Amino acid sequence: TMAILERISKNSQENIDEVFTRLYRYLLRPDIYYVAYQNLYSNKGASTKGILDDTADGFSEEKIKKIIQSLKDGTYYPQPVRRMYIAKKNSKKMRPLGIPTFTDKLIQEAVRIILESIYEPVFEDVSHGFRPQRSCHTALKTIKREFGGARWFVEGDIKGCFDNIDHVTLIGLINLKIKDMKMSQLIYKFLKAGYLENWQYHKTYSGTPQGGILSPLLANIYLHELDKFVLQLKMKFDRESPERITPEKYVRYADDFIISVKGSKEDCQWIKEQLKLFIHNKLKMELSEEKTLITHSSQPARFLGYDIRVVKKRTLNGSVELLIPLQDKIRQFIFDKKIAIQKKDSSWFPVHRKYLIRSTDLEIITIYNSELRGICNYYGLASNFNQLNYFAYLMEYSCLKTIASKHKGTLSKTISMFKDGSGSWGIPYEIKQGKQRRVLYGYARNTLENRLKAKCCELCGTSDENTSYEIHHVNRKTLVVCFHCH
RNA sequence: GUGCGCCCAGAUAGGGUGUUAAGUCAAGUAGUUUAAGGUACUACUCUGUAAGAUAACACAGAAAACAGCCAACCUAACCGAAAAGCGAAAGCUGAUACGGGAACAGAGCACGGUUGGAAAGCGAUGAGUUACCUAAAGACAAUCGGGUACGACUGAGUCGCAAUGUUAAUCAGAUAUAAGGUAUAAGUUGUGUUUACUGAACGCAAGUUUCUAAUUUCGGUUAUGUGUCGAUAGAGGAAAGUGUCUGAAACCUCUAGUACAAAGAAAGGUAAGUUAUGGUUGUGGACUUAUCUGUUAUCACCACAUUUGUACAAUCUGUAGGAGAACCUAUGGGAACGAAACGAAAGCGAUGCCGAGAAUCUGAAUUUACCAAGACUUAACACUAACUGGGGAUACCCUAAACAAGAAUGCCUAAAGGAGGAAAAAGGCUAUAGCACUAGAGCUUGAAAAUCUUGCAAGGGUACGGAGUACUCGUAGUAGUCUGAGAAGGGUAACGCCCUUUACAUGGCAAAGGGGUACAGUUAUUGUGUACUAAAAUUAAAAAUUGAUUAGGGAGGAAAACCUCAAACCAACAAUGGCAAUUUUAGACAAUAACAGAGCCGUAUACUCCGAGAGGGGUACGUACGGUUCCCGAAGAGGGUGGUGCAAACCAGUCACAGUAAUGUGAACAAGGCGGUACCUCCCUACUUCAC
RNA sequence: CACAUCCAUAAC
Repeated sequence: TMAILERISKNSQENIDEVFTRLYRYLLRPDIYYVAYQNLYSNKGASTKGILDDTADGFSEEKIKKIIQSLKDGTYYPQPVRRMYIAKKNSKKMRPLGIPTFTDKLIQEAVRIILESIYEPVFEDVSHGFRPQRSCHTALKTIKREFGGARWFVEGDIKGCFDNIDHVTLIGLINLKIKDMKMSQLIYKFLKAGYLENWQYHKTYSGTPQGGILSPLLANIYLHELDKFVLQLKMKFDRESPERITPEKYVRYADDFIISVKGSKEDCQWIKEQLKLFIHNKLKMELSEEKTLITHSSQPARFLGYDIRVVKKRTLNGSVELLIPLQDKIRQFIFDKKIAIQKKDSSWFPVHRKYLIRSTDLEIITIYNSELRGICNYYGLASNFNQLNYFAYLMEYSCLKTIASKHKGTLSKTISMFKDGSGSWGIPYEIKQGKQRRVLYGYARNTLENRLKAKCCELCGTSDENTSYEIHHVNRKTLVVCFHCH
């Protein structure tokens, strides 16, 4: 099993208490050891962790490596590292994985002790964010609507954790709170096994086939720990700056950073000097365009997707700070898949998209319901409500045009209703496509309901056509409903 | 596998286009010239003149024959099923009855013939089931108070617009390579639109098209619409403009929806460009310009919707730059300062092609000036088609014929007489238990009527959609001095293409589909070279050595500062070194199996639509020929064959008993034959759809 | 500042 790590972080040769911290962690310290015995030990399965859903398959424990685990094995486990990066549809945050390997999943149970030992009470919010919660999007809508009296903002340029890696600092920082000063040598012997293969002398990391889920877990600890020594200058900087204008905050992410409470430009000279010496000494990487060239102030630039306001667009400002969606994130992902075409002439129009005749009938609508449902997790709160209504005009006609193009105009008619709507009535008689008219968290979720909500099953949020349902049963005995996901 | 769809001949079986000799009908009604001609002229009737109701009077216009859109209706063509025939069935063929009936594509084979004057759509909505404010601060009283075009919805009534295309002429010439719009392409991949390419045939070549565009209330606000906040214009402003009650001198509706001046400044319709645009043509509906005659008199009064010009400031309006949200320079509301989409695309230019009101003018013209195909019929000539008429190879399925190969007979008395004396297996003729195999059994019978595999003879259906070459069968006869050129070739063009010369006969297209034998080129399975040479980066980078350098243990359990038990090893920051791989610099390789079609340019030759023309977009890349990159298709369901389980049933001594034999029989998933089901697939084939 | 959304028929 994994009983070797349990006898390392508990003792730690505290005398002289090591770990982090050592002034406000005494009663809440043994609470982690109680969980690391019946939960992440684990059973051990069989039923533990796996790539398929969550529950793994059956093994001989597990199957033979866990039998002889205290005697290293393997030594030193090569496993090459190849270039791999997964791009998401929203929020430019590279979350790569790795080559699926049964040995890779055995390390996930060992790194959880490191994460739980820092998450309380030091590390806050797993995967970016600032305030500690239980999700990922709960710290991107409430924190931005708090402070912000001196307006302005700071964007980002390069990354600073994935590209230029100091290698030694990445390992030389975690051992300061886990590795013991005396009798400690079975920790960092398996972290240097991920030697990258790209005709260059480097090691860790650029993949990572050695650890798919292990990469996002260690990337947040290396970036948050280095900011602890920086707090001595940011807390002493917001003295006369917030009280200069009134009367009439440093949120971190994955690759970019923002700086709130500024003013004036004479005080911003220390931003490109105090923060530059910390990166050149620790991270050892030259900054790009001085980082990040203050535009001062309001300008439709590109930054993640939440343009902090300090047609289409709509300039809305006042006393508090809100969020306005910019137009740079909607002019890239659309043209790469040929969803809408600008000019041409007129303005915005769908068609078709590609291809004309493909798949069947249920597989076409599922693609549109899989790309529009995830927008609520990101663009679920925005002051520019009129912009979300214009974007729905390019999706209500694009999903239906692909269906009518499969049957062309040499067959019969189609059966549909009104999805505006409620509904569901109105049976139009058409052959081709078209006939007539086919704050807090918050209210932006209703925008997705006006598109395709239920026609007319009402079960989860998707809807198809009356000429594509499969006759089946539930197990008001039966009802002609859809059957694809459940 | 989009009905037919290939190649080579022709000219009403059934039909179309173009060029002529001719005939017939029509011009609202007369006259003149004149003619079975014709919108010119004169008189007259009627209609349009609402570019703002109507009258008087000048211009544009009056029919008919066709093409073509549609509704209601006979039957032949096509089909799931008739009937009647055929090796009695693998399948084909409709003089009929019952059924969609311009057949679902008419755009290259017409369906035809009457009546009727109208249908789908796009704007206006008649009837029903039914949703929200109320001019006043709110609620209630369904008090038709006020309704019910902001309608949702069931389902369609009644009016405009698809409901006319064509309907030709008083002459000629000049500004005529005029003012500027179709050609001169597809497709693949480099990507900051950089000039990237093969067997590009076209270049030069940089930033183009286009929108945020009008400010003393399109102020804070979309391509549309509704509602309410602030600056001001405050008449109403708790006994409500139906009925009643209860709180603030402050918030709702409405109103100065530009300070103003000058010329159009209202409902429709017609004739040309943009709008409907995603990859294109085109039939419909909304906005600009222009048009929808002169003149007299009751008829023009009016708050608006816009353009141009002028003045000023705010709503914190753009770029560079600057700056305490309540600001600060230049510029003046994109003054090329940003951004997105565009990947030899926009502009420009050479060459080539085309000629509309005959822009603008010179001679006009003259018995009121002089024009010969709009439509139908008939005759003749040139030319063409997926139509008609000839022609039937390579692979499968099924059946007939006591043709044949792979097998001929069961007992008793005891080799012979005898089952020619008695009867039962085996075969065959019915019903039927049963999934099949096997029949129980009367009779026939003790070699007979199709048990199977397969050959010969013969027949039906289908492969009658282009992939790079070289060919074997049906073949140089049915179109043979051709439309792919015969021999040599002149020039140009990528191959085609054009011109000239020319053998009177197996010179040439040697008429298509579909296979096989070798080989570029791709997908998939398996297999294979794994220093043929030097060098660079090195993947394995784990090991020994390169260090006299910092901190290091190897089973488990338990609070923080630790407490109990059993009892030297090793790592990193890195270097060198041969060994096996790849890339760069330099002198991956086989076998086997299958092969598909979205286009584009141009010659020759057939239809439809748009435009006055160059042409483009479709019709199987339109059907051939030639060139040519891009690009290696799928699902479902039968007829065969092969591999591999479970369950159930029957029949012979397959096992046992009685018995002359056949049979009976507890007992066959201790299975001999055989089949259903489950069932991953191989192979073959338009079996039926989809990708065009 | 807030809520609801408008373009068909036909030919591959």
